[PDB]
Amino acid sequence: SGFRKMAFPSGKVEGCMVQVTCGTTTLNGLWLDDVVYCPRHVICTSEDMLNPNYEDLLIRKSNHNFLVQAGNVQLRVIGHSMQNCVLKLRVDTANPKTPKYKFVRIQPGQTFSVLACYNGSPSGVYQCAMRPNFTIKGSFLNGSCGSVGFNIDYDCVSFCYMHHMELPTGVHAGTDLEGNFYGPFVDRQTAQAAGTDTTITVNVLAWLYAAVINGDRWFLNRFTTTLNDFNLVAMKYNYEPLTQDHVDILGPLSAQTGIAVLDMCASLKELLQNGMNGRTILGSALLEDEFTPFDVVRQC
Amino acid sequence: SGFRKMAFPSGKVEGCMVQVTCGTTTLNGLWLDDVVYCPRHVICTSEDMLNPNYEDLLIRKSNHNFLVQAGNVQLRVIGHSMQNCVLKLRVDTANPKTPKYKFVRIQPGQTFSVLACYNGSPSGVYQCAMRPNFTIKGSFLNGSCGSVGFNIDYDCVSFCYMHHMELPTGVHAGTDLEGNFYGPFVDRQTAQAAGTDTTITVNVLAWLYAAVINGDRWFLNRFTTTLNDFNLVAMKYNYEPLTQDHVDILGPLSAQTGIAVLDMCASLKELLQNGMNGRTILGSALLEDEFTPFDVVRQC
Repeated sequence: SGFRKMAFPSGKVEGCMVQVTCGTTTLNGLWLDDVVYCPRHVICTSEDMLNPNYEDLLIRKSNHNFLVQAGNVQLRVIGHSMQNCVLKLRVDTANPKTPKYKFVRIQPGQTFSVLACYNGSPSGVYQCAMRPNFTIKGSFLNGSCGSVGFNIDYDCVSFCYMHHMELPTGVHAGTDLEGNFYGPFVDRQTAQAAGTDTTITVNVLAWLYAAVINGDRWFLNRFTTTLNDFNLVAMKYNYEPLTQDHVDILGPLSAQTGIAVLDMCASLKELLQNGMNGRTILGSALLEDEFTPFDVVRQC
Repeated sequence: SGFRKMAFPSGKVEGCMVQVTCGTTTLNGLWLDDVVYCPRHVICTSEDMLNPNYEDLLIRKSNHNFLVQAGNVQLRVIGHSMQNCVLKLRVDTANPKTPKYKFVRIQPGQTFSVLACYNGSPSGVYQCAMRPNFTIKGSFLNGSCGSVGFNIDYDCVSFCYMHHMELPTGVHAGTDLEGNFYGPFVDRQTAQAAGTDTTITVNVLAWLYAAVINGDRWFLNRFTTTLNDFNLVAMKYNYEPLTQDHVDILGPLSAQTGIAVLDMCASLKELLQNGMNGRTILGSALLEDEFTPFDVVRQC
């Protein structure tokens, strides 16, 4: 028992992280087979970032303008291509530690593990969720660009995020591994800001089920509610709408605990209306929304 | 920026985890050089656990009574020894992926990363702190015994924890890697329970500094306090005493932010006395005490 925000073991990803330098900019790259993936803004100067034309900037680079370092061994770049906001650097050596992998784009509300790296060297691993406004609340310092987010399934690493930038609110924005941004963000200097966010309701319910599985039951009640009547109170507190699909996904957790989904919804409605009253749930004094139903079943 | 509960990259430890079976019990072992370390209760039946004499139980075992599996490759056990509450199984093959490592015992209040494994297979990684009452609030299911806790320094893995048992409150107890329990717990079935816990004050102050470094300043005030006057209010709320050593350790964080330690203490005193008033600090609605001063400097 116990419930922790838990990341996937990172070893399979650590063996893919390399250092990529272009000019005076150094950041992280992902080395899979004979390709290294990194943010395309590695080719940019601070002056370019104001209004870059990446097609123009890249046609002016040579293979030798990219220094790739895998620990000690330097990787010879034998070609380069742009794919949306990611650069693909073909190197003359296939990474001998390439795991079985896939590039998967995730949905707002789903979680992934982030391996934060600097100069190609992994520093830490932590779990995040893709927010409804397509930002992530990560922990990233200067030099973290190119760090990746991933899930693991059996032996297969599903890469879903590459880090590109920090927004003015301190939240983070990036792309999938095909180079396509999450959300309406761009890799240039603009006034862009995160939109208004909402709470991931299905995740809050999953986490309340985790609490029950762990013997935390004080927030339960005998009342129930309809899906409609719940969603009227959800909207009022900036919660995402709950759908029948979400109810169905919560089925297994409902079965294991014997608490119907709309019964749990009645508990959540009271928690929203009365607050927590100096009590905690699974060690937190607020309603946690960065655990998916899968995360709960996996840990419990 | 951003602040997350962040574990060390686990790859170096994943390569050391193996499966150890004795009789009908299966759990995890740590494979370093030609030795596999695991909880000695692996040799126990449920009847033995009531009042085991481990010296007697082990003299009755042979090398062939221990099945060690490193992924597929089975490890031939060529000798065994007991070291306190850990069993040491000499195997005929030295782990080719043995990292540079040390066995270090930690203090209450310090943190470490836990690699939770099952059947020798890593499942997740998360950060924990050693509580003042020598328990940890982990996330462990049946079969997690033998999972290890560690810190990483440069290239050196400092192992500090092996998981042995769950206490009735759902918290966890284990040993250092020399087999010596943290706290007054034993590896047999008794009425043992965690003692009363306290909050790690120096860590709360470190985390308030993390908040300031990240632009969260609402809890600050212009008031100050003496160490003595702080510690009178600390005791009242079940906080550990703050010492001049703790003030000195917080020096760098005080310098980076320009906020004196006893100034931060005045803010903490007001937070304890008035509560948080529906506001959050670094995304939490309670005072977080599982980040050391080192953890803050490392992430910030």
